[PDB]
Amino acid sequence: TSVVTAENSSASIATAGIGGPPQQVDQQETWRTNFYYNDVFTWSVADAPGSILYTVQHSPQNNPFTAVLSQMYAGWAGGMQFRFIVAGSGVFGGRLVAAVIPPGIEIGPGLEVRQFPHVVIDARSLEPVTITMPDLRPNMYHPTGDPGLVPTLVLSVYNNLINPFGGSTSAIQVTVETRPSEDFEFVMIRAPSSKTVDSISPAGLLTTPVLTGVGNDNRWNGQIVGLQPVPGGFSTCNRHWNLNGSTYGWSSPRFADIDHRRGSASYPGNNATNVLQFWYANAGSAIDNPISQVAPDGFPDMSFVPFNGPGIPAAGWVGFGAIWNSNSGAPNVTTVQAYELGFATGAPGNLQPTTNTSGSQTVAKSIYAVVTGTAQNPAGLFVMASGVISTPSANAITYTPQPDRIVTTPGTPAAAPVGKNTPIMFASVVRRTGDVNATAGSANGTQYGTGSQPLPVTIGLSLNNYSSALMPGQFFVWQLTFASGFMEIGLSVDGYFYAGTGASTTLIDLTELIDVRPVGPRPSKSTLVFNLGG
Amino acid sequence: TSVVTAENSSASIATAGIGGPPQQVDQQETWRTNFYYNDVFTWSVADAPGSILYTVQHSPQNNPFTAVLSQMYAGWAGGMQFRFIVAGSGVFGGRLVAAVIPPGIEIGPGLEVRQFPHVVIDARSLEPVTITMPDLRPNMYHPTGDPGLVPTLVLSVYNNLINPFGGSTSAIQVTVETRPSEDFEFVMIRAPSSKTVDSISPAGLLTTPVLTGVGNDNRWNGQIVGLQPVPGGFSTCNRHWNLNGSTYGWSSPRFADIDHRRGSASYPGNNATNVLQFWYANAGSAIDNPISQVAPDGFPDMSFVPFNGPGIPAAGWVGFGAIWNSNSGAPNVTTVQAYELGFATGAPGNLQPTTNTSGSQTVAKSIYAVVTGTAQNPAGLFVMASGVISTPSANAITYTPQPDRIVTTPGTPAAAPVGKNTPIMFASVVRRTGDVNATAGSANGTQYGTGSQPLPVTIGLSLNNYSSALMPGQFFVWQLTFASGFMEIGLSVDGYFYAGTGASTTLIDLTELIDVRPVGPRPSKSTLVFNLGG
Repeated sequence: TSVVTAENSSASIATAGIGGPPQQVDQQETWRTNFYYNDVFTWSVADAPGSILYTVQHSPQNNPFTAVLSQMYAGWAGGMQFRFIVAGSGVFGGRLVAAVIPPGIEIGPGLEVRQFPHVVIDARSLEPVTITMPDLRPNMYHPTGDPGLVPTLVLSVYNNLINPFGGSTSAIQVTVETRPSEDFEFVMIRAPSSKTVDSISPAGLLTTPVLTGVGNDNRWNGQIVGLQPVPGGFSTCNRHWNLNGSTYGWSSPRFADIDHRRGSASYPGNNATNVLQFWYANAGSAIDNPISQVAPDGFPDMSFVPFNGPGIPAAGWVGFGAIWNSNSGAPNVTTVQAYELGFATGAPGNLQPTTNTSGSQTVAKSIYAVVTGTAQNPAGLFVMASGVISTPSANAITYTPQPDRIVTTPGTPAAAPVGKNTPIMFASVVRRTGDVNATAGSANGTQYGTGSQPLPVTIGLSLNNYSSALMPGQFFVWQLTFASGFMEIGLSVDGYFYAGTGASTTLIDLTELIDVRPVGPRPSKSTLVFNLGG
Repeated sequence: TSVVTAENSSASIATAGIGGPPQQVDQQETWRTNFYYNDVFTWSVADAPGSILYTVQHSPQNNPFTAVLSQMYAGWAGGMQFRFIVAGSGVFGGRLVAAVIPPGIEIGPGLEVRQFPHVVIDARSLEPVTITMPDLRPNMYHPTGDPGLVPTLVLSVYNNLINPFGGSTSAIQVTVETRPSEDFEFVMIRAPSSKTVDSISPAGLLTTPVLTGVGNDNRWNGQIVGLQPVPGGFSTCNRHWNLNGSTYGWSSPRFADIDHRRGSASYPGNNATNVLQFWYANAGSAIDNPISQVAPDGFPDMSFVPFNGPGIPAAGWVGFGAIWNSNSGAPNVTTVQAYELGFATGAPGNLQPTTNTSGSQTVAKSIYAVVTGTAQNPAGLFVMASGVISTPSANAITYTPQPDRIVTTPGTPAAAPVGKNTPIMFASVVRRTGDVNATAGSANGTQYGTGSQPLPVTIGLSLNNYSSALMPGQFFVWQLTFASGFMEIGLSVDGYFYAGTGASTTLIDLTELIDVRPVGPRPSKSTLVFNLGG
């Protein structure tokens, strides 16, 4: 064996004695004499010479075993060693440059790595290329939590990636490995309860049983079994939290209850027998909801469809409800029915669907006959937030809702396909009024309801702040595993999920899915893979 | 480490003592023990065995750190070391030869590098091939500024590049690296204010914010946001400077004012109310302009379009102007209107557009009604050089001007596509009379006005002389960077800009552009790349 020391090892060990004697300094330990996986990144053919693919700062989170030792040590010093293992192919060509940028030099487009002291990494190289990162520091050690100025390691393109075949494969994965150098050390042992990295890197909020087991949608309390790409984009803001500690709308993520107190009621016809109860209140009159005034908590964020007579409306959002009077309200016994809720204009006359929340008014009209109908000005609804979809006959209409049917509040970040990546919409099997036995078997296709993000994602995203956990212009990429395929799934700053399906509207089943993995953040110029079982 | 000395190192150091003791001679310095980037060049498949790809003279500008040390030292001696890193591919084949030509042998087609002492560089080689250049000199050192006879290093084709796939990829980038040898030294320290290389190599005149920020066109004071290729060529000579210290035409590059003093005026109709003022003066009567007599400074260099009646003319060059009499002129109050300027023949009768400046006469006819119209023989215009384009309705006509509409003076160097490279025309968003709210959004496509070269290029090209900064038969190539692509952009001896788009007329947006880089000059047989996001 041969462990490479750094160029500054004599003064790295000596000045780090201000932390006491060096700790975990034993060169026969086999967490120090082996390279271990750190990161992976995509070098595509569309990258110019001089473009930066991989930047990382000198830190003990670069090695999986010095990041385990870092929670019991309040300080570190010494260099590190990096290995680069190109997947590549013998038909691929182009080089890379890896160099150690000193502190005080910022990393970006004007940085010219090719005139630093560097190493050259070919795309078709067998033996991996090793660079050594010295610990060039203006301090004597780096305290864990406020390490100060550290060297950066930058992987630029020396010669751009050429593929003589043409299209198809246009990306090469490069695997970074990390091993401590001879002069690495920890100092000043601390209790492990003290922590520095508190983001849940944003990796822990989506694990493997979220997609092949427990976990649900933002529109129904239904198990996620599909993900369906949509070209052009869509917008959802009800229970869709961004990476920061805020959201744009009502409906905190819990399927408990929708309860409103004020709102007038009416019914058509001169006879108060076997009619449809139709209830309205304007947007912005919900004083009881502490988040937003525009809608009560749990109101469905689609457009109301205009229907009349005894015909069942196509698609929508129906759920069993009740009508209660005010002044310490007892709900009326003879008014319990299915009610369809949404947004409309011009009640109770000509009803039109609405796209913007401002200038609208919330509606709730029954789809079934009720023997009694009230017309009192103080009235309210009592519906549960779990709902189904009403259809005239069983069949299979479409995935609901459409991207255009969803109402957005003013000031919502829209999903936009960047590159070949397109947004996705997590589907779930839901029951319908035309066929309550919507088991996933024969007798036509079952109905699918699509939402934006999973509910464990929303729950783990509500509490914590991720203002610096993911740099803008990137999305965090998981590595989903299937039986005969695998996908990369993004998560941008707006909370939306991305996939590299391109212009296709085919539902992909997470039936054979096994495991998801953390990788890190990857920028938007890198296309997520679509190597599936097709 | 192992630093290779030269074959003449014992007599290189000894005779360089006429400059005093050797300076910067310390072999542990890490600017001496590492290879650094010097140049890159394209070896395509269309290159014969014996053709020269890369020639460079022995000089301290070959290394980025001995070129920084050269401004504080008036003399150098000793060899150099060159490394060659082929991008290549395992499917590519063919060799190269690198040899050190002695002084007194000129470099060209009759030079036969294969029988010099040489090294062979394969297209598919992993480890880079190192040659050493000794300092074979008839002097004792080379003074910086007049170095005298130096050896040349010539990269010829040993076997021509073969690609078994066919077309697509037909070029391989080879990267030259440079490191000083053991006997390199500087002598006779000088003040750094003395300089030798004063060309702004012609690299510094176009930086990155010229294309993604400040910077403008030769026809309008508008921000450059497009570049549009044109097959067949075009000609522009108004504010288009060549690499030498001259230009062919009027209009020094500044959008200040166009002011003429002499020229007759006329108006149609027997009633002097609500008419169009039409003004003419011949070409060559502008005594006030010190550059050229044929047009006043700021006159638009297109052909006038013939229009009559109340109809708005299609395209053109309109700008708000005024008419003033002579003899210490006070401009007339009741004549301020939009005026369209250009070149026509046969005023004031049958007006025809003109292609040649000689045999023409400049015209200026209003497009809007003016309540007063004069007919006095001494009269002049007062228009500002910033202008818009007049259109009948909003829409999107075409990019203006067309290549055929531009008037050329006799003796103008025409842009001609050489190889697959074609000339480009930098577009800019300009306002129009049919739609003044031409923001780059919805409501049809905005109008684009195309010019030849940027205005910082013209300003940095006017003052200095580049008679030897760029050898003829080449163009200087920048490396433009985008988000998902990159281009090479040429600049030939006529000042025109080139790109490898081929026969395509698609506008390429510099919205995602990030940075431009210097590379050097590349000859016209090398095709500029077109690896874009498509």
